[PDB]
Amino acid sequence: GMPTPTFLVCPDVVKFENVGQIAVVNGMVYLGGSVGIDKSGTLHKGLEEQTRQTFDNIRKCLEYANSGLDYIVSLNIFLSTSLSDSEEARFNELYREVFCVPATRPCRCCVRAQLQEGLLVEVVNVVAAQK
Amino acid sequence: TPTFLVCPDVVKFENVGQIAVVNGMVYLGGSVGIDKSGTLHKGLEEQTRQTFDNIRKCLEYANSGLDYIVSLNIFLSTSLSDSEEARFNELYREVFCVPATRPCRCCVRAQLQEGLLVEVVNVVAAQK
Amino acid sequence: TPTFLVCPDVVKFENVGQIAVVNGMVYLGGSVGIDKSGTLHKGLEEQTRQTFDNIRKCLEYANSGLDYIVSLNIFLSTSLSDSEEARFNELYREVFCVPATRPCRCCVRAQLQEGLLVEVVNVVAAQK
Repeated sequence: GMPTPTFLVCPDVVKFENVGQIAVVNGMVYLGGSVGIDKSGTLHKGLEEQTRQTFDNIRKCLEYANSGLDYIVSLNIFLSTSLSDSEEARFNELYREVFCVPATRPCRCCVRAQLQEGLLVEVVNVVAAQK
Repeated sequence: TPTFLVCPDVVKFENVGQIAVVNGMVYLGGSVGIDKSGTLHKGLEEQTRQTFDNIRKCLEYANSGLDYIVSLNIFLSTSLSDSEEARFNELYREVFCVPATRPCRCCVRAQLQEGLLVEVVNVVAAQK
Repeated sequence: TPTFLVCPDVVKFENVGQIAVVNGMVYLGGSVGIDKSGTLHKGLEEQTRQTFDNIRKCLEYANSGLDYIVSLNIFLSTSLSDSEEARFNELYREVFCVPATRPCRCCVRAQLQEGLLVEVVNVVAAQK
């Protein structure tokens, strides 16, 4: 028999009806899309606060799933098509505060897309190893 | 070297590997609302149902299934209205009807190839 | 923690892990038509060829190769015409010239960073 994937919900991170928050399979963790919404369901104001909240959500989910930010292998970034050059640059400044070791930064891509209402940034396809 | 499969009952695109099996995991190429004969169905409803039928058949051909999907990505056409996006999600919940085991997902708008209203990509699933 | 590698013959971007190896699988950061010196090539063909050359070099550096790719995603610039997208796919079939082993693929238009006509992301490959 083969092992089942397991689906988890970190109680300190917002959970969306249509979206698996965390999946674990064969020592690997996958996350559903993460956005700058706190546990109370409040979307934070501006690129910076949405970015900080997004990576806080990711950190909490990964640690809940026996992983962590330093175990992320790959992730994708969707920035809103509405963002200015300064907002995109600020995102990357904040990104480097989350992943502070240049040598071990995870695989990344980043493109502009039309996100759901109010969203300035979304981080998707987070793949991480378990501890 | 990775094993590539083609389910005979699902459309196969020239440039696109349909199914890959690697170390008990199944990966799929992009899926759209085109049936076995190569006919693109009209409208979001029919395209959505056909897309997930394609995914289901591909996964079952590799002894996986919808219930063993860990993650997927959705691209909806930029042309879709809010009500169309809402309708997509209603249909999505009819495919994944067990709330607790819904796969990781993300959903954004994109400029898709001609005629396409929805595309589901990066489907990753475990073998049963 | 997972092993991150840098192939010294391929450009590395400040914010971007170039190569990650985990449990006999290789993941790549986004690849674009920029050479080792950091020069973005002019035109779709040269950017396309450079992008897949970068991918080839990274995979071979990580005990893998183009023939071990399981899945990848393509983002083409929204500025590209239909004829240019067709040209990209011709070039794609030159690189992946064995039809049966072409990796899982999806391809959509997106607004890429300055100057970029094509970007290949989410490359996942098995190790030898």
